[PDB]
Amino acid sequence: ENYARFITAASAARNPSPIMISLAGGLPNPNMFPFKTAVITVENGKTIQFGEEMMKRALQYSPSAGIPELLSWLKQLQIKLHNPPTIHYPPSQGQMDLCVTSGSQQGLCKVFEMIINPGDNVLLDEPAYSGTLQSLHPLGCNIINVASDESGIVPDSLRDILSRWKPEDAKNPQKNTPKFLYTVPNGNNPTGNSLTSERKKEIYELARKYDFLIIEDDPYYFLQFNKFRVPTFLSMDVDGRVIRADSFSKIISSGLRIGFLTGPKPLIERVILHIQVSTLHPSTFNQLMISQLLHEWGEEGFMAHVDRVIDFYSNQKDAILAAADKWLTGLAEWHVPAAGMFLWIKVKGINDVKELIEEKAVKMGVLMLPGNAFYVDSSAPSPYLRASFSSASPEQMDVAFQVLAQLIKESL
Amino acid sequence: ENYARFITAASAARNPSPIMISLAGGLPNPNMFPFKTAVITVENGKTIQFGEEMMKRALQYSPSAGIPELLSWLKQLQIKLHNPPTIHYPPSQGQMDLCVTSGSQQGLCKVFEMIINPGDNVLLDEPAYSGTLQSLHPLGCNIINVASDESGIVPDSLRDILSRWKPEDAKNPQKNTPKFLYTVPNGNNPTGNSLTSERKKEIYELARKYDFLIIEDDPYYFLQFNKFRVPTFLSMDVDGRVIRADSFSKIISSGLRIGFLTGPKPLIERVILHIQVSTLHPSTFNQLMISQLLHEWGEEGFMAHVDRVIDFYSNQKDAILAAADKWLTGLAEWHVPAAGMFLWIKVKGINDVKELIEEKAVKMGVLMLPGNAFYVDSSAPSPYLRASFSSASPEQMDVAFQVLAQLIKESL
Ligand SMILES: Cc1ncc(COP(=O)(O)O)c(CNN2CCN(C3=C(F)CC4=C(O)C(C(=O)[O-])=CN5C4=C3OC[C@@H]5C)CC2)c1O
Ligand SMILES: Cc1ncc(COP(=O)(O)O)c(CNN2CCN(C3=C(F)CC4=C(O)C(C(=O)[O-])=CN5C4=C3OC[C@@H]5C)CC2)c1O
Repeated sequence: ENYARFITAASAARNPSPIMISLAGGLPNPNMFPFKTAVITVENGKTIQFGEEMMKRALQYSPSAGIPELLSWLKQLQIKLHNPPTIHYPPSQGQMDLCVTSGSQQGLCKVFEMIINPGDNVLLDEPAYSGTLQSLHPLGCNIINVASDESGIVPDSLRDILSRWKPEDAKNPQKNTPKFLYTVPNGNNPTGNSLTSERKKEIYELARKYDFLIIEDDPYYFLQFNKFRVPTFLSMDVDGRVIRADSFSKIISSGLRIGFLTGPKPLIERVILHIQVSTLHPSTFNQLMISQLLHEWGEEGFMAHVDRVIDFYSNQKDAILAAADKWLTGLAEWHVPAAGMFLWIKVKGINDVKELIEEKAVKMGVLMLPGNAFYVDSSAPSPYLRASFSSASPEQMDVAFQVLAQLIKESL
Repeated sequence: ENYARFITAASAARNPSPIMISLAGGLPNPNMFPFKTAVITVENGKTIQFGEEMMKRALQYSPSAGIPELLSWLKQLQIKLHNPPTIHYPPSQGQMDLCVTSGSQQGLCKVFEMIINPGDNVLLDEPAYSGTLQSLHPLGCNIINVASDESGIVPDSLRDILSRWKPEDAKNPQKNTPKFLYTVPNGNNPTGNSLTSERKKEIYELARKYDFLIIEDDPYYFLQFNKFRVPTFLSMDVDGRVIRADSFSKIISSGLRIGFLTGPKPLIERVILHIQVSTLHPSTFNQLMISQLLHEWGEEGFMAHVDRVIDFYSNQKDAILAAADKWLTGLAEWHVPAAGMFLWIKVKGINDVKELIEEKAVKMGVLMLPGNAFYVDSSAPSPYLRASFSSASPEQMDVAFQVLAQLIKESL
């Protein structure tokens, strides 16, 4: 717990800038900006108002890690939900820290870039989010698939993958033990599957034994259909080995590009220093919109909002499941998603569905997404389809599945 | 040209993503988003309204390269202002293209990352923007400093540096010829100096002869006090070797994080692929704000706005020079700024200004910035101070230079 062995020479080289009447600053005059006030309504909520001075702040440069009121609020959220062991540690031993990012993707991308040298080994479970595979591809790592099933990563397959390395080689710089394990523990995209609490503990003990980081990409954390959320990897992180990406895109707004990253201070500080020379900071304006909403909501309002969105997505899930039962019984296999917005469907008797969907189905005015995109080798044939239930009506799902069943029959 | 010479292994490896009733999409339902309408007022202009449908768009994911209306408007802007030779070249030659970025610093950071292998040579004039120095340092390039004066880079210094290679070394992959020249041609930060039209021609000829890219970082372009703007490198780009970064930060809003990158289509494509796996897209809400303003203003509003802001900063410039003349003529030297928001002051007495500006000027009442931050070797002593004239009244300035004027007189 220095973290040096985890990171690249470029990342380690990064330095903070060498930076009443102030003539020392580089702020444009915000009085020159054309936008003067703003009012944003909130459904059954307090309107967000930027008066004259607040608008000038919204339209001006702000701190790289995020605005202070949003960072304190998010720190208290993390403490209440996850009580990470790491809040009481010194900085060097991995004290809990946070930064607002321009979506959770930015956080992840910056973390991957911080850590990966050409040839490094990284573990994850395929099928995996494609934006992650596309981020990892040009970095030259070996991606090693860990087996999974309806309950996520199978600790026993991780265990036997890891048995090719020696635990004592972890801190040897000339031995290529894995740098991290990446997973989406709730509502994995594309499969819909979630990790159980017993599996998490087992995986955490492995990460400690072989001494690698866990990158917990958890954008569907607040979209769990049975409304009991099991402990996160961050909540059990006695070692300071977890970096966690949370997203507001699925519950508050995707277009505002605001997410946040939580983890060991030294690693968060590397990410912040990279952000500082790229985007500089997240939109000051969008941070304030969100900070205002959250502060006025408090616990009462936030819980109520997330309950309503969970209730919406589980009605949708019940609908797509009804439609799959009606049309696809005996033609395909699927598990009930625990969270998220996707159903993952294995078509029986066909080796690759990409012919059938990317071509035949679209003539019929319907498309779902073939599973090839979610593998490291997307050229391999895949019998799977991802179907989203975020938007389609009960009626649209029915026709969509009616059409798919037709195609599967004709193809056979 | 083909551009492969100037692109890293990692950047060349980037691929576009893989991925009518459609269940194929990964969009969250925007009806779940809590913000519902927005009203933004514009000084002496049309109030901007986001009604319920428009708000939904503003709060949702959008294209990586930028929203189509902002793109088409920006392209017509560049054509109108710079009429670049490359608009009708085939893609592989440098066909002009453009993408919106999350500030102009994101554009520059991604261009540097796309190009630099450790050990590469890049050319630039010091003192230079601290943010580009901080971005370049971790990439492990050799920064070769090119000499400059009140008219910017001196071509003859550039000619001498380039004499260490033969013109024919450029396409020889075994020779480490420079990848690019970086400069800020108008109101350099910190110096306030600008390039003349005559030097730009001589510099472009050297870039052609030794075949390197020019990166035109031009955030202060619309802030030219000499209310006739000098032709840009982009406007003379017969070879498709220029990448230009423009910013709305000084004229519209720094906190909204909206800038644009213009240059050869194959390089623009490499930058868009990198943004797809990091920020995904610039905030859709902030793009819509800007694009409504710009389309409502048209060209009469837009040039009327810049005229008004030039006039403001021009007055601030006169005020600060009048204050530098009144209290400083003798103790320090300075050039008159051609554009931007900074005055660069050489204090004549001492080797390092950090003595009397940090410990001794903070314990007075004024702040200026030690010139140390703007050199590759920021530890080396600097007699220079950067003073901004964006904000402070004639009043405050008068006192600020009064205080400084005394502080100088005590250490002599
Ligand atoms: C020559 C040159 N080239 C590119 C850019 C980048 O412009 P964008 O289009 O906005 O990406 C610039 C502009 N450089 N500015 C200099 C000023 N700088 C910062 C401030 F003015 C203020 C500031 C704060 O107040 C602050 C805080 O509240 O803690 C933090 N920071 C601030 C600045 O940058 C560092 C951090 C984020 C912004 C960039 C250019 O001149
Ligand atoms: C498992 C997992 N992990 C992290 C993230 C990161 O999300 P953040 O929003 O950064 O917090 C995700 C989310 N993945 N989504 C998948 C879907 N994808 C895009 C769309 F859904 C829709 C979309 C459009 O409609 C669109 C347009 O209208 O032009 C453009 N684009 C769209 C997507 O991305 C590509 C471009 C921007 C975004 C990320 C996750 O699942």
